[PDB]
Amino acid sequence: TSAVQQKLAALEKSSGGRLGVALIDTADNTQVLYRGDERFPMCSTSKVMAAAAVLKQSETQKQLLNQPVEIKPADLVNYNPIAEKHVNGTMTLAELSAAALQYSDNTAMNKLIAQLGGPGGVTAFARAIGDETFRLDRTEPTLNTAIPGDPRDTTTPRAMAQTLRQLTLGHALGETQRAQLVTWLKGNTTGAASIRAGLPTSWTVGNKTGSGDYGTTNDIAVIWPQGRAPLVLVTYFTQPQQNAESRRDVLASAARIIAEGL
Ligand SMILES: O=C(Nc1cccc(-c2nnn[nH]2)c1)c1cc(-n2cccn2)cc(C(F)(F)F)c1
Repeated sequence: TSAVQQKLAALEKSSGGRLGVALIDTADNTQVLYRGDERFPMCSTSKVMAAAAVLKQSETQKQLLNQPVEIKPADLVNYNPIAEKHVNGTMTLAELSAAALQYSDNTAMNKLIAQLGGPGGVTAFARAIGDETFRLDRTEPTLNTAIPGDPRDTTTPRAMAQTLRQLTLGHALGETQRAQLVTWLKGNTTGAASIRAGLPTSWTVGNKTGSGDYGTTNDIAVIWPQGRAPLVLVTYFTQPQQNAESRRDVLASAARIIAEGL
């Protein structure tokens, strides 16, 4: 009868899907895990790894984030809220990074993938920082197919929580780059209804959402409570029916339950 872990199990049961959670409380350096070693489709939470990888490149190419990149009609895919505003024009890698992270723009993600030499270049960065679980296999939008059992484009909650920590609290990146990632995450505009909706209003949050087929609804966050050691929280959720609707409420409830236990 584990404290937080039951409640999470009951939430899962109530939802009819599969929930995965990983919290890293950087006070104790304690951890709470629910299906923490199971694989989940990452969907757009993978945008953090791709942006982080371009930042890592920027450390030796100190002019890279300002490099103009052409946005061409053929580049546009299924959800391009920022990039469609610059078709037949250019956007910089900093603007593409913010577009990908703060509006979840898929054409922006693909430009980050291209800059890293394909999906294998995103996976490469993950390995370079000790993440042996993350794998990116496809570009946008097919990486969101979220097919049950499919290992493509998956990670585990434990692995992603550990990596989000190193990227945002640790030193997988250069301080200038880490601070830049933190700033990007904090001004994310998506996921008001996800993790953020389940946390005390007083806490500062940087997060990245994802969604896909099979009602896949994901959120990953680093959380600064006031007067307290920051937290890192991963909440992944996916459902048995291809036609399933999003359940952002499940992610808020998981977060609320985690925040109770603290
Ligand atoms: O591309 C997609 N979704 C997307 C695009 C941009 C941002 C976000 C996002 N950001 N934050 N939360 N969601 C999500 C997407 C979605 C679906 N799908 C089918 C049913 C429900 N969904 C399928 C596919 C695929 F068939 F090609 F695989 C792609």
